[PDB]
Amino acid sequence: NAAEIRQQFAMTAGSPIIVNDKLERYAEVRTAFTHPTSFFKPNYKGEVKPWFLSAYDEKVRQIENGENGPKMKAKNVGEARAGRALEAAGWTLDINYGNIYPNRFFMLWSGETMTNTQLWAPVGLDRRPPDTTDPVELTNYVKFAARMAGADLVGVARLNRNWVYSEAVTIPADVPYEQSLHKEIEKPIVFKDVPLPIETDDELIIPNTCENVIVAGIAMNREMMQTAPNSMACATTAFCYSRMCMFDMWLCQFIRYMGYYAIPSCNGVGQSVAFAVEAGLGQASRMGACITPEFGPNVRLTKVFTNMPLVPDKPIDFGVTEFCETCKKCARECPSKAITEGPRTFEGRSIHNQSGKLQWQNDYNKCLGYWPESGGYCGVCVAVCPFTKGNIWIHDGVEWLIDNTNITEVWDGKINTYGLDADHFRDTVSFRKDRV
Amino acid sequence: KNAAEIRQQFAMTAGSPIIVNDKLERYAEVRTAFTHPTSFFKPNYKGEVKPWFLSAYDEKVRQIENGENGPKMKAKNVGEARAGRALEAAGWTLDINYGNIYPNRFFMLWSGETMTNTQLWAPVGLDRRPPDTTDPVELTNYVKFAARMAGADLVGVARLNRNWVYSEAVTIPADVPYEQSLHKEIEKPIVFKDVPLPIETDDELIIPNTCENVIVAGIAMNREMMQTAPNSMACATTAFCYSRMCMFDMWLCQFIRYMGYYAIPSCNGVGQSVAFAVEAGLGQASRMGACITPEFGPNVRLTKVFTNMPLVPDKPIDFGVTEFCETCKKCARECPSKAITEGPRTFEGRSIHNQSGKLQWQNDYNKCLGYWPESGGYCGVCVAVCPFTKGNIWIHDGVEWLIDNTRFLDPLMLGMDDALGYGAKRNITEVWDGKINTYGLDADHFRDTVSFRKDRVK
Ligand code: SF4
Ligand code: SF4
Ligand code: SF4
Ligand code: SF4
Repeated sequence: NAAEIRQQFAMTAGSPIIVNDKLERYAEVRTAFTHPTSFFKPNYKGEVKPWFLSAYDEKVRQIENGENGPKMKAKNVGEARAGRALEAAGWTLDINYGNIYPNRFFMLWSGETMTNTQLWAPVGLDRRPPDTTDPVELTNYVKFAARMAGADLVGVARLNRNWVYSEAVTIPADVPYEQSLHKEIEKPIVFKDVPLPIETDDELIIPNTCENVIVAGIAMNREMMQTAPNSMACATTAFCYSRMCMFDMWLCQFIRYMGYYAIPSCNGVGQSVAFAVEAGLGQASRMGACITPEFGPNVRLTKVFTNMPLVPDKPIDFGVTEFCETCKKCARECPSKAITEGPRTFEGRSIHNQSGKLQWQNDYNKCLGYWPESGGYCGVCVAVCPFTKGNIWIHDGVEWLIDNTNITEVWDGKINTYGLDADHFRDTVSFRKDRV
Repeated sequence: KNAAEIRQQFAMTAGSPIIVNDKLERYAEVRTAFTHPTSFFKPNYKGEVKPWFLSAYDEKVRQIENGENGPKMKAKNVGEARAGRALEAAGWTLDINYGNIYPNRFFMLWSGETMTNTQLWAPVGLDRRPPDTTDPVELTNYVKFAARMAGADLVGVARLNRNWVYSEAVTIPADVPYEQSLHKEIEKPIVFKDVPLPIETDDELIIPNTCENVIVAGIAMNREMMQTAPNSMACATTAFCYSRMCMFDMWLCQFIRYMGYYAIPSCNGVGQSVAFAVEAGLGQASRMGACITPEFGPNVRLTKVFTNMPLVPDKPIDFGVTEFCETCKKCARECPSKAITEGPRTFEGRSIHNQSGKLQWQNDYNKCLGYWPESGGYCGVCVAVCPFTKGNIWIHDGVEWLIDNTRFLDPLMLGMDDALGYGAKRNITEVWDGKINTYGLDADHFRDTVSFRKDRVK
């Protein structure tokens, strides 16, 4: 069982991320998705375009010649398009691959204008002062709410401001969706003595009272992900981004209706993996993702920031670091050779990494480069990780221990609600005991 | 227990199992208790006549200030009472005015053209590309797979029966913004014409004659929370599943469109969900009026998508519900408003809220809605006490599967269930402190809804 596993590998209170003096907050524009030097990539006819447009070309090409991925032939043209139809559908509740613009579209920093809030205004739940201030009872309430909202994993940590972007990528408040990509701007994220989260024309302002972050893990489908870098892997990625959006909205509304404020984020606002590691969901790995006991790295992350008093969870150490030191599988299988085979350092490999923190240093410009080549979001590194396999935790009597030992059949094979697997769904059952 | 085995075993021959007569006409959505003049208004606890959801609101606030989780049922404290109502209100985030019934508005868009997702993906042109698949058998496997991805616990296909489609829908005019929606609801006919795509005009909502099929989805509610009916945690699992309903429809409509066909979302709108669910083989109609399923009983919500995509209809199911309801009267006896009849099925509606012309148990739904502002929720006691909800019902004698009527008949088993139900209403704290899992699903029964190709299409 998983509950015993997490208590068994609990650490003493603190932050597991080692930093030095050179650490500064990271500007979101530096990511490979947004940075000028990485944002444009050639398509297969050599034309230089935004990476996802170049990726769209490869998708249309593959469909036309009956492929499910880079020279992976499909059963027929029918199958090939059905995979991309599912992929595209999955993104229904996500803006521009990630929902990163703060206080725009689904990611509103206040609930006041939402249709839900207006409907319930007579009850006045979002104006009534909180009836609970006890962090223990609130931690239980909000974690129960989080599971209702579709989190497979959830944890709580104090907000480490090092991981919050210095400046967010966003769009001007009067720019309609259709013009968004053309008019992306940078906007500073600052902390001040104010009662509520507020956006000026100059700044995104988070109250100094914003003590806590709630991190959620949203499980991807194992069988679909292991078809990486082909289209079914893109499809499970896509559906979970929409599940991410649902989670943030659901949870923010709960937190507001309890009498607090809440800031959603999805892929924006801050660095997810760092928050997740500090909140005890898992450990950082060679590939760069947060690896969890339940799903390995085959899980998506999202985060909510709030002033609601809560109990920080303890970080976890179940041997990921030492195992990644020996295992080189993701690095060896990476089609673009983006993942380092060397040790951890404090020095960023390029503009895309945040310097001043001990991590494995990877070339994310090389990773992005492969996506127009394969016409997707790859995910081979996730697919091949031993932790992603599902039947790897064994009990030797005393302790719990880690035993350190096709698209058509996916469409024709096992599936269940939201792509969850009933063979392992017991691992994420929760009682109050494991909530606080 | 094998759910696939069971559904296989109780499969019928093709043909709508809802039996009707000559006086059956299509039904005006405004006739429901939620909307109609005669039932729409209810007195709050101070005598004041208000719209029912506003009277309910009043009872909610009263319960919070008094530390109550339900009517005359005390919470642990004021904080717990508020938390239950916060969870309820939050759950509704992706739903418009309790049901998303206005067709072609907000989330229920009949075309995908204006959606941010469709615009982002426009260069791939999946919505403009004609289908690469026309074979109904493969399309059935593809769409049920996506439906499961989209959050359905149950999915079935039926040919569309227009008898169950609302003659006129309750909606708002297009130029009206949400903030005024409640104060500007109109009626608007739904017609079937020879047109290529589903379109709305100033006067009509038009569904193409090519619209051949309806896909029906079952969305499972939480057992523990429903057992607290009529208190707040039962409201919460209801609320949350409505948002799940909404996102199912959007996900699935987009998939169908990107496959080269059109799709019409509905949630609680457009047509009668229970009728489609029965014809699509999700379950059987019951005394209380719900569709009862082998996996969840009536503790499940329904939504539906209408589409021209070629599909293999499912066989209807008969696993004995009718015969069981004919002798069991538990919901009728436990219903706080006496809305549910203890009588036999007729073709005659008891009031304007019923559709005359089809054989069913006739209940008085104005009575039902009447209890909602009293308890300050959406009740659901009928669903909570139905033995089909108890999930310990299936048994294999030796040759075949069957329902264990020990649960419907044995006084000891009934005496227990009444005791556990009595405690459940008063044990909200224990729900908060107790078992939960993703989307409120339960891992002990989650295998019941595993699916392979052989059980999606035949
Ligand atoms: S996503 Fe693909 S290209 Fe990027 S690091 Fe992983 S394996 Fe390499
Ligand atoms: S594949 Fe091996 S080295 Fe890479 S992240 Fe997984 S365990 Fe670590
Ligand atoms: S409680 Fe009894 S009569 Fe009512 S729906 Fe359930 S089985 Fe039928
Ligand atoms: S919801 Fe409550 S009042 Fe309405 S029919 Fe069911 S038991 Fe009776």
